[PDB]
Amino acid sequence: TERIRNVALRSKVCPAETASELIKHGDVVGTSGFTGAGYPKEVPKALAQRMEAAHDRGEKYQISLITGASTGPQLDGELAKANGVYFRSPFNTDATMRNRINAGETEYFDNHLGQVAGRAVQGNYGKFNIALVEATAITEDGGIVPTSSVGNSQTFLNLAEKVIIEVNEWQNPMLEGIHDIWDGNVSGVPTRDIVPIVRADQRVGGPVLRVNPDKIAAIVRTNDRDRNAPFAAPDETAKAIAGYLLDFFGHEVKQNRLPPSLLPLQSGVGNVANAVLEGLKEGPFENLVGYSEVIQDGMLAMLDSGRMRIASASSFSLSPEAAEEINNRMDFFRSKIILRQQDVSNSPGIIRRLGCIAMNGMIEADIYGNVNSTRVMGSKMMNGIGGSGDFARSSYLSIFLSPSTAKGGKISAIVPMAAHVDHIMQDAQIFVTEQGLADLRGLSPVQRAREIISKCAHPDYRPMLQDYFDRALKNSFGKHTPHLLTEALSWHQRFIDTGTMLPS
Amino acid sequence: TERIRNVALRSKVCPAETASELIKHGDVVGTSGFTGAGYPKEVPKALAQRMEAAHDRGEKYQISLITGASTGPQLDGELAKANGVYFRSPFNTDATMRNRINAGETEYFDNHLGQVAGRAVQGNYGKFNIALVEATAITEDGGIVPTSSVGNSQTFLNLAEKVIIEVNEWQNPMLEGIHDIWDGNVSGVPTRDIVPIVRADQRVGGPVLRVNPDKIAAIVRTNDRDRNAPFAAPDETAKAIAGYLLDFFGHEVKQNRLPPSLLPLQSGVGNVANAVLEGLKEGPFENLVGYSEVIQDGMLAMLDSGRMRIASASSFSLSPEAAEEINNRMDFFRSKIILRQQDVSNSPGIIRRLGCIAMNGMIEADIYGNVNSTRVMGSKMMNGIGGSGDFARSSYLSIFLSPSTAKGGKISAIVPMAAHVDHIMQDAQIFVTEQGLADLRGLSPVQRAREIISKCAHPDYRPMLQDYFDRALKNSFGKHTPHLLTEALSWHQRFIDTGTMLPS
Ligand SMILES: CC(C)(COP(=O)(O)OP(=O)(O)OC[C@H]1O[C@@H](n2cnc3c(N)ncnc32)[C@H](O)[C@@H]1OP(=O)(O)O)[C@@H](O)C(=O)NCCC(=O)NCCS
Ligand SMILES: CC(C)(COP(=O)(O)OP(=O)(O)OC[C@H]1O[C@@H](n2cnc3c(N)ncnc32)[C@H](O)[C@@H]1OP(=O)(O)O)[C@@H](O)C(=O)NCCC(=O)NCCS
Ligand SMILES: [Cl-]
Ligand SMILES: [Cl-]
Ligand SMILES: [Cl-]
Ligand SMILES: [Cl-]
Repeated sequence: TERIRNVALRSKVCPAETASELIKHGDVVGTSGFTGAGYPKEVPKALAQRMEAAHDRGEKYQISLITGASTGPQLDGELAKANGVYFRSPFNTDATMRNRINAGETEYFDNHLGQVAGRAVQGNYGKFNIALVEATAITEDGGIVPTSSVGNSQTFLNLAEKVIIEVNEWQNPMLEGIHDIWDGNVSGVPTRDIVPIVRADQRVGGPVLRVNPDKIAAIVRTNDRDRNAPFAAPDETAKAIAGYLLDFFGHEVKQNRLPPSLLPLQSGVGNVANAVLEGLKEGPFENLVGYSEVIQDGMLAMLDSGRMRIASASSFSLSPEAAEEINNRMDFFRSKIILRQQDVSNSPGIIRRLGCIAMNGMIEADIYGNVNSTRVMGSKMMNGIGGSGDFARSSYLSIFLSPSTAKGGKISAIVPMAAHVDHIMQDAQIFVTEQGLADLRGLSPVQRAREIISKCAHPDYRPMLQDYFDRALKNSFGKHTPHLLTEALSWHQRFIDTGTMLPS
Repeated sequence: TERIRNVALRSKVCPAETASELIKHGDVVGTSGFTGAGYPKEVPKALAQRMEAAHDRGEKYQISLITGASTGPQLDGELAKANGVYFRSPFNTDATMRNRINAGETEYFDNHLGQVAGRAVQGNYGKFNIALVEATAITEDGGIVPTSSVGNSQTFLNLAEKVIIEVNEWQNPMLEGIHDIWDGNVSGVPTRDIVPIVRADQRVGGPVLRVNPDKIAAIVRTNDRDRNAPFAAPDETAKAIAGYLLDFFGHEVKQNRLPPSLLPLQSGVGNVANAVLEGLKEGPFENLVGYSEVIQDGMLAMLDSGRMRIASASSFSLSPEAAEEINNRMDFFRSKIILRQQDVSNSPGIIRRLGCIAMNGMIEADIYGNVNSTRVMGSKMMNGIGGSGDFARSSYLSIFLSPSTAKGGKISAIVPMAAHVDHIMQDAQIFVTEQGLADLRGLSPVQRAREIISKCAHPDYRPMLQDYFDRALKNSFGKHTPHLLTEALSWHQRFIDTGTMLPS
């Protein structure tokens, strides 16, 4: 069944190699792609090959690459190998690209995900020369049907001088209808429009990205696969964390601080997230609702079981198994899922209005409950802040969850001072590890420290943490947030020097 | 003429001392008061004396004090002198209260100002025993007309078990009508109402605070002045900063990145703020609009001249001469100013929608442009984060302005690593000192550092900053945000140990 239903736009079909030639050295390129879903695949590959060849000849050939969020080996991977990206934003998870970033070979800034569209329109990244977007189909009307994510695609389409569409036959035609694209002013020139969303399941727009066809310079027929999440079940540590949170949710409900169906939930990806979602699947809270960035295995299962009514997101992040399931039952799931532009899914105005519960991971937290989401030892990028700040600050409740240790016990997730800060004390109310849960609402910093140390820290590290805090209370410059500046970052340096935070 | 226009409530008038007897040890007390304006005065003084008396007899007497933001000598001052406050939130500028906080004698948490009402309703502060609110008048139907600020007063009235009103005849009767109080769900239980503000000059509510008269336990007739702080006359450092900033606005206009009337402006108070307001007054930009936390002297000047068309705020913050000016012309200024609940003035949804330009001060920034607004050496509280987070993250443009040094040259305002972080890199785009202006838009951390070091740091400290940076780039665990953890906080320790950050 022909995917390009606009007859005239079929004349714009050309090979991936020829399309890649439209991209010039120095260009700013905006692409689809979010949580490894719906990023362009073939043009980037071709571009990378031509970039390597050019380099060998002595011709500079790099681009600035702005995405929705993370992509995959075909985009981030290949361009990184070719050393073809001089600047990248706002979120990467490709190892090759991560290495370029951490070597200082590619410049990187991890903007709040919900702000990217607005900053792009304001001109922060420069003029967009190209928008390269993956499509499931093109409608008779010239509408562009997105694939497994929406991300920033509508904005990039608006901004770009020229547009390249990759129509990918690998993607399920039945995705058509699942997306909700608003034509209102969310991220454009002030004064912006009021975004009329008052319920997580409320659609406000249409199923297609809009673009002036005069701007489409090439359409490339492709056939390649998105990246998948791993099929891996939560361990005992994740389950313990999930148990503490579920008990908390229960107590809140019983105290009437949460409705029996809780509030719209924002969850992440990974073992902890999956344990929480697995817990909620069999939990006592009915008619749950999701207002998140991503649809993962967990949320799929609850939508399946009926324990969750609807789920809003910008993207998918599914195991091969889960992907097989949804593709077989797309007509069922399409009625349960809304995929939104990321500047809507991640809108602080909407998140606060709906009263979302934010549940996020972290690298580390200090004893006062400042959170590092990004930079190991304060300098080595992991993934990026992503939407954790959009949600943490705007949510009804901001919860951070993590194993109390990393690297086989050689690193403590609770430290005297975070080597880098992404979420300040004000943006984190609840902490959970396999050791217990710390409820920090209404507490001063010294009060926070007492809860975090006593409830959350691993027994191997707790006495060391208490010792730091007790000595700081005694000798710190001020006593409002006591620190010993000579040792605040010493555990981190000790890891660097010896490979462990534990004394020898 | 009579300020209490509802006859029934006149029966609840009583002496300040007697009213203060309603407040018991351990009570949570919510009061009016924001930037030195509109806080209760006589009841707190009476309370303080009774506390001191109890203490002398070995009897405990302390309260939890929750406010709009800063108060004055009659409130924060007296109670702190009496050691009568066990917990304080969210924002203080009184020097005695500051000492209690930094000595560990008063527990303190500086919540984001826009969030305080919401967290209070969620119960983070506990159950409110008392609301203590200053009024201009009481209307025929028992509405409470606020005075020189709105702050959190409507929310404290809703929550408190008992209410005490201070009717202050020092306050101008023609303040009635200047306030806009909404009965919509801004900070209550989700789902919240949409706050329909699409223009800075838009009113959405009415002129009075509402309260069940059955809750009013006392009314005190008073006559006492707000804290009208002396006008901070711009110095050459401030004039230079304003000069760089205004030059910057000028360039943005000519490149069509701002309209000729700029965008809604949020500014603070003091030296630099005053210099900026004077520059706008003399500047080329017409039809300016203020959407801020406070109205200051310089704003009044533009409203008078017609350079500014409207000013939205939660509070006044005026010198004696400005206070007298508006008092003789309250009818004129009443038409040009809207005072709002602080959960509306500081609403991220609205700030972003309007596209405000945020201009804020700081203690320090590190070379990567993370900002500390609160904690000296990381441990000693100054004032509090206030609304800087509300505005910085939500704004169209986030600007931080400061002298490049402090303590007469002995401290650098630009450092290797900030001792405490209030505003992450993502929340700060422009830095201005008397040395120059750093435009960070679209830059990676390393690129930010190169701009901050060259444009903003003081010549006394630039070489030291550059040497830290150079060696970090060579040795740091990762090269994305290079640091040397052995010396990142060493300048702060040097200051603690020697009284200067410069070496010997
Ligand atoms: C913080 C974050 C990296 C943790 O991921 P996670 O999978 O949930 O946690 P994990 O325990 O599995 O650890 C992930 C990696 O970080 C490393 N890590 C975690 N904590 C660490 C620490 N304190 N020190 C050093 N490394 C650490 C782990 O070693 C692991 O790396 P590895 O693959 O080499 O073993 C992740 O949540 C993230 O990138 N956050 C930012 C984006 C975001 O929050 N978006 C919001 C919704 S998705
Ligand atoms: C950060 C802040 C304290 C700066 O104040 P400012 O008026 O701009 O400039 P100042 O230099 O006069 O700061 C005042 C004090 O901070 C001290 N200070 C400033 N920078 C310092 C530094 N790097 N190290 C140590 N002390 C410093 C000054 O010495 C001064 O001390 P003092 O009160 O004993 O005289 C102030 O902006 C603030 O409290 N910010 C938080 C709230 C806010 O931004 N809300 C939004 C609208 S106001
Ligand atoms: Cl909105
Ligand atoms: Cl709180
Ligand atoms: Cl709103
Ligand atoms: Cl940016």
